This record gives sequence, C-alpha cells and structure tokens, in this order.
Amino acid sequence: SVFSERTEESSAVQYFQFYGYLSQQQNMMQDYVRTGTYQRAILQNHTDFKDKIVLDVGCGSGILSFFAAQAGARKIYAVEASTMAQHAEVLVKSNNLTDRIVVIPGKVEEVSLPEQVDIIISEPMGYMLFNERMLESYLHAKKYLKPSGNMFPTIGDVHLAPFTDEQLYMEQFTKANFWYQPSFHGVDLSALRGAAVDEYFRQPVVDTFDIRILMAKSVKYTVNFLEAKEGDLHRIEIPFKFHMLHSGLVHGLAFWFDVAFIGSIMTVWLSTAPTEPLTHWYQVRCLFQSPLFAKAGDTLSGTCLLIANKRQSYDISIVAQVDQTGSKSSNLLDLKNPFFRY
Amino acid sequence: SVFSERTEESSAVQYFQFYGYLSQQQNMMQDYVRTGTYQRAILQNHTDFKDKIVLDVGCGSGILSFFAAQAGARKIYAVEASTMAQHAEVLVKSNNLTDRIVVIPGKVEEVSLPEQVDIIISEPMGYMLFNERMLESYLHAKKYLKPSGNMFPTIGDVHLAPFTDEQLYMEQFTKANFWYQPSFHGVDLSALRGAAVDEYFRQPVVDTFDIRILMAKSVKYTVNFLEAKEGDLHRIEIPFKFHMLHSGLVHGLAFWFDVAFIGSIMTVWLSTAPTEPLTHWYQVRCLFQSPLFAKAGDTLSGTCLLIANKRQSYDISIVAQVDQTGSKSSNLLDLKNPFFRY
Ligand SMILES: C[C@H](N)C(=O)NCc1cccc(N2NC(C(F)(F)F)=C/C2=C2\NN=C(c3cccc4[nH]ccc34)O2)c1
Ligand SMILES: C[C@H](N)C(=O)NCc1cccc(N2NC(C(F)(F)F)=C/C2=C2\NN=C(c3cccc4[nH]ccc34)O2)c1
Ligand SMILES: Nc1ncnc2c1ncn2[C@@H]1O[C@H](CSCC[C@H](N)C(=O)O)[C@@H](O)[C@H]1O
Ligand SMILES: Nc1ncnc2c1ncn2[C@@H]1O[C@H](CSCC[C@H](N)C(=O)O)[C@@H](O)[C@H]1O
Ligand SMILES: [Cl-]
Ligand SMILES: [Cl-]
Repeated sequence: SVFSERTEESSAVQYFQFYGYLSQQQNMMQDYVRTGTYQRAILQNHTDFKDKIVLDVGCGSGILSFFAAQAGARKIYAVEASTMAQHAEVLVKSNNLTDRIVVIPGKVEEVSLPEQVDIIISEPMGYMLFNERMLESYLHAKKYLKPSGNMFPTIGDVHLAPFTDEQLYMEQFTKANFWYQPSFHGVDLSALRGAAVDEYFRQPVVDTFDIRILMAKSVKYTVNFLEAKEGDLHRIEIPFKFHMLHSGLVHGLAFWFDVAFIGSIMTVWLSTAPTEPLTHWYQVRCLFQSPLFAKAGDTLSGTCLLIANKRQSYDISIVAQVDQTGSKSSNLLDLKNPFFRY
Repeated sequence: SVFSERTEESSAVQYFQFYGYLSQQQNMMQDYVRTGTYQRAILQNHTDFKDKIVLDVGCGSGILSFFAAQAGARKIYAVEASTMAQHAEVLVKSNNLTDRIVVIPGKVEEVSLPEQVDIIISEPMGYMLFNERMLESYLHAKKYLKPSGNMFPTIGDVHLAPFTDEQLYMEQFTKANFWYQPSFHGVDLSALRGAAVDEYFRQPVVDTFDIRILMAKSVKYTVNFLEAKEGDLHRIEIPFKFHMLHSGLVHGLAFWFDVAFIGSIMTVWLSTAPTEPLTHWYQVRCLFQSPLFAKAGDTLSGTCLLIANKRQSYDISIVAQVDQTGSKSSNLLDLKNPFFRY
C-alpha cells in the first residue's frame, strides 16, 4: 500500500526475489558480528522480551525471532514478503516453536497482525544504512507498536568523513578513460569520455579500507527509530563542516553506520566502522571526479543530500567546498548501482 | 510487440537498463577476440559491404556499424533499444559519419527502416549462445533483408560435452552444509539443507576450465540464421549420444558456441571454445543432480531441452543415461540466474 506507492514493481519483484535465495540470507547470517551482536542485544535485554509480544520486520530465515524466542517472548509475529517466508515456517516447525513464532507472509505494510506488540525487532539496514529503503518499512511497522513500546534497534548513526585514496580514484578514472580513446579499432570514442567519467563516479564504492586514509573526524547524522516517521527518510539532508587534520587531496566521503539497542538492562551497539571488524556491509565511499586540495586546518563544508526514489534507493547529492580557497566539488551518485571493489 | 508479447515488462526494463551502462558496452568492446574478429570478418569481406545498405541489430556503442563504414557500406541503420542509442549518435557525429550511419532508437521489432538492406550484422550471442533471446531479434530483423541478402554472423554452433570435475560437484554440498548444523546461534538449520542443495544445482556455472575435464567429443547443434525463424528458438531440443573417451564420473554437461561469418571472399569463425583463448562469454556448465559412471567406450545418451521463457532466458532440462547400465540423471536449471564461479 504505502509500499506499492513508493515502489515500482520492476523493483519490488526483483528485490524480494533476491531475498528468496538461501545463499543471500546466508550472507547475512554468516556475518558473525551482525548476527552475534543481535543475539546478545536480545538475550541480554531478556526483560524486554520475557512474556512479551514481538514483531520481527522482515524475518528472512527467522533468525532474529528465534533469538526473541530464546529470550522468553510469549508470541512473535515474523513478517516476511519474499518466498523465504516458507523456509522460515519450515524452521519454526523443525525447531518446535509453532506455539510462539508465527510466520506471516507479505509486506509489513500490507498484512494484518492479530494484536499490538511490545517491541519491534528488525535488521533493515542497507549499504550506507539507508539503501533499500527498508528503514521506512521498519518505521511504518510502528503502527503495531503499543504506546511506549520499544524498537530494536533503537537508533542509527550514519557517519561521513573526507578521505584521500588516489589508487582508488585512478583505478576508476582509468576505467572511464577507455572512453577517451581517439582510435579504438580506428574509432574515436573520446566525445563520450565525460559521459563515461560521470557514469563510473556515480557508483558508490563498497569495500573496506585503512582508517589512515581519513582526513578529519566523522560527522554524525542520527535517526531515532522510536521517534522518526517514514517520511523523514524521503529527503535526508546532512550538512557537514569537517576540520581538516591533514593536508592532501580529498577524493571523496566515506560512510559507515552504527545502530544501538537501548534495552532496559543495557545498551548494545552494532558498528560497521572501519576501526571495527569487517561486516557484510563493509563501508561506502562516494568519490569526487575532481578531488579537492586541502591543508590541515582548512574546513571542508557542504551538504550530503539523499533523495529517496521509487527503486527502493536514493539519489545522492554531494556538494563540498574548501572554505579557504572556494574550491567547489559537486557530485551525484546512484546508490542503486554500487561498485563492489572487494 | 512481437518483442513485448514474449517479454515480461519488468524483465525488459532491467535488460535495456543494463545495456545503457557504458561499462557493460565496454565489457563487450574490450573482449579483443570478439571485437577484433568482427572487424576482420567485415573488413576482409569488404565486397559484402562496399556500397551496400546494412542493418546493425542492437548496435550498442555503434562499434560494428563503424566497422561496416570502414568497409565501404553506403548506408548503415544502427538499431538500439536502450539509452546507449544516444551515446552512439554522439559517436557518429564526433566521427563525422552522419552521412552514412543512422542511429534508430528502439526495438528492432518496433521501429521502421526507410529501406531494405543487403546485409544484417549483429552480435546477439549470450551465454550458451541463446541466453537473452536476442537471436530471435536478429532473426526477426530478416523482414528487412533483401532476397538473397546476407547475415553476419551466418550460422551458430552450440557444443555440449560431458565433463568430470569432482571438486566442482562436491563444492555444491560443501556450501549447502552451511545449513546442516544443529545449533547455529541456538537454531537447528538442517531442515533447509536440501533446499540449499537444490538452489545451487538450478544455477548454470559460468567460468572456464581445462579441456581435460571433458570426457567425449562435443555434440553440435546448429542454427542457420539465413534460414531459421524466430519460432525455432522457442523450444530447442538437442539430442545427444556421447561415446565416452574416458572412464569416470560424469558430473554434468559443458556448453560453448562458435559462429561463422560466411562472406563472399572468405568464411571467418568466432569461437568461445575452451580450447580457444578466453572471451567474455567464458563457458557454461550444467551439473547433473547425481553423477553417472561411464566406461570409455560406453555411450551416454539423452536430451538437453531449452524452453524459452518470458524473462528473456531459458529453462534448461537435461536428462542423461549411460546406456550400458541404465543409470540415469536429470537436472533442471534457470539460465536467467547463472552462478559466476570465475
Ligand atoms: C537490508 C538487510 N538488513 C541488509 O543487510 N542489506 C544488505 C545485504 C543483503 C543481503 C546480502 C548482502 N550481501 N552480503 C554479501 C557478502 F558477500 F558480503 F556476504 C554480498 C551481498 C550482496 N550481493 N549483492 C548485493 C546487493 C547488490 C545491489 C543492491 C542491493 N540491495 C541489497 C543488496 C544488494 O549484496 C547485503
Ligand atoms: C548479448 C551480447 N552479445 C552479449 O555478449 N551478452 C553477454 C554480456 C553482455 C554484456 C556484458 C557481459 N559481461 N561481460 C563481463 C566481463 F566482466 F567478463 F567482461 C561480465 C558480464 C556480465 N555481468 N553480468 C552479466 C549478466 C548476468 C545475468 C544475466 C545476464 N543477461 C545478460 C548479461 C547478464 O553479464 C556479458
Ligand atoms: N516491506 C517488507 N515486508 C516484509 N519483508 C520485507 C520488507 N522489506 C524487506 N523485507 C525482508 O526483510 C529481510 C531483510 S534482511 C534481514 C533478514 C533477517 N531478519 C536477519 O536479520 O537475518 C529480507 O528477508 C526481505 O525480503
Ligand atoms: N530487440 C532489440 N532491439 C534493439 N536492440 C536490442 C534488442 N535486444 C537487444 N538489443 C541491444 O543489442 C545490444 C547487444 S550487445 C552488442 C552491442 C554492440 N553491437 C557490440 O557488438 O558491441 C545491446 O546494446 C542491447 O540493448
Ligand atoms: Cl536487489
Ligand atoms: Cl540483465
């Protein structure tokens, strides 16, 4: 509904087909930091689950609902829109938990729950936190949340920071410059070079990297899942003013995210920062086609603007300038089509 | 509309969007054997192009049309359905060939040509030759071909041969056994192990391999583009009898393809065989659900049946038996969702 509204079928069909593969559920489950942190966040806040009713938004294999079960929940509604829902039902049976975990096929925007829930859990985070637009589904699900019900995760921080990394910049530039060739098999491609450069630099780069390449402390943008509304994520405007710690070419901004589970007994954090062990999300870098030259001490300022689209992703706009010189850089990146360098 | 009749809308949007990326055109152009052989086939049969009218079905960057121009063609209509058509137009301008190459946006099934052509050129071949179902477009284009006009390529051969590769087979289970564990964070996953096995076996494997895994001489299935009709590719039945040159466990069938340009001056071949240098098509392997033991001398017989679907691909059905023992196997595979092992 709300879902069909914001989503083209050519997208929502391809999307849920992807999460119908066991191997893709496996990719997430295998991420030990992710899965192990969720289990610990849930088991260590057992009072948040003991005898409670819970909703698992996008249960996939069902793994998070089993954690809720382990922690004493009385009833768990496990909503899943892809065919994976059937495999989850199989696991519920084979694990003898039919009396507590109830699989409900369909989009959380479109199904009905027999009752309101004390707590919603989900693992909706995408690359750069926001990709896939599933955070909106998670927020949407709050229509089933009892007053003063809890959200696991409770908040999310996106971090961005300027980086230098010229091996990357040049590896992407060299790819583009195939289209600079004046005589490919006798044919001059060079008029497209600009188009080429644009296309390659529109791809955010997903992989990890040494923290040494960061040139200033990260700026933080926070979403409070207890408080935000779906619509807060349609247009995300992240202003930044970095205070440069090193001089050098700025080749772009790197992004990563943390979420926190604020339970009654303790807060637990899941981080995908480059200072932390690798997760299946790696990190994300948006390159500038034309890097900015900065001296330690300069401030680099501008805006990262994320505009949600109907492909369950975002068009990313990044404008940055070195205040001291007036050197500007503007970029547009298409989060739907990442470059997996790893 | 012949095109839209046989194609799910979603599939076509994703399909043509893919070919709108310069980097994907580049993947084909960079394939030196592919591109180099096309140029040579065209330039060395220059009498087939000199002062002729040509149609380039799915011109992409336009590269093949420039080869027709280099060979003296008087007029070339370059048809292209993705947004790549715009970049091709830019190239035609920047190369000062607007008088000779005419880019026509749209599907070859849906556009109009001002005149009939002497020769159609195309590079429509997909994985396993037939993937993408673009050969039908190429055949469909013949409605513009003058009587006794030529097709470049003129014919295509698909080869299949039994292979033994014990590691590739067992790998399927090694992976699926991820699910065969009784307490994954406290959850017994084993009920899904079969599903995960079936999932991996439905994917054709794309990569190359050493020619020593092959256990018999290939069997050939030929399409004559001068003669075939679109409809001949809706249901492709390929019978096979292999005489086994080596004893061992057959784990599947390997596929590759060659096409021949039969020109007035000479016939030129493009081969993607494993005995030849690698191309961007690699080769394709379909595993048997369970291996079949054969002695050198025995015969392995059966049918590979390719059934086109509305996702611009095929459902692959393979049945095989060793005649001497009556041992038999079958597999069903989705050619639309290949596993890229390389
Ligand atoms: C929302 C959910 N909580 C979540 O974690 N979202 C992201 C997500 C979901 C499912 C799988 C993965 N992946 N993990 C890995 C591995 F190899 F590193 F293990 C690769 C991978 C791909 N492969 N292909 C993709 C991919 C490509 C393009 C757009 C995409 N949108 C979502 C995944 C994805 O990820 C990532
Ligand atoms: C029709 C045309 N003549 C033709 O050659 N068709 C096949 C084709 C067309 C365009 C690009 C490619 N590719 N080349 C490479 C490289 F890295 F090895 F260079 C990868 C690749 C992918 N990447 N992803 C795919 C892919 C995946 C799943 C379904 C698909 N259907 C078509 C391509 C494709 O190919 C292959
Ligand atoms: N609107 C929506 N309704 C229901 N499920 C959705 C949804 N959007 C995404 N999903 C599902 O949510 C899952 C995201 S990945 C998380 C899977 C699992 N909970 C785990 O933590 O391992 C996928 O299974 C996906 O198909
Ligand atoms: N029905 C159809 N009508 C027109 N173009 C089509 C088509 N089906 C596929 N194509 C186009 O055909 C191309 C196949 S790849 C070949 C591109 C270029 N001729 C080369 O040889 O490098 C793609 O650009 C694709 O979008
Ligand atoms: Cl996807
Ligand atoms: Cl595609």
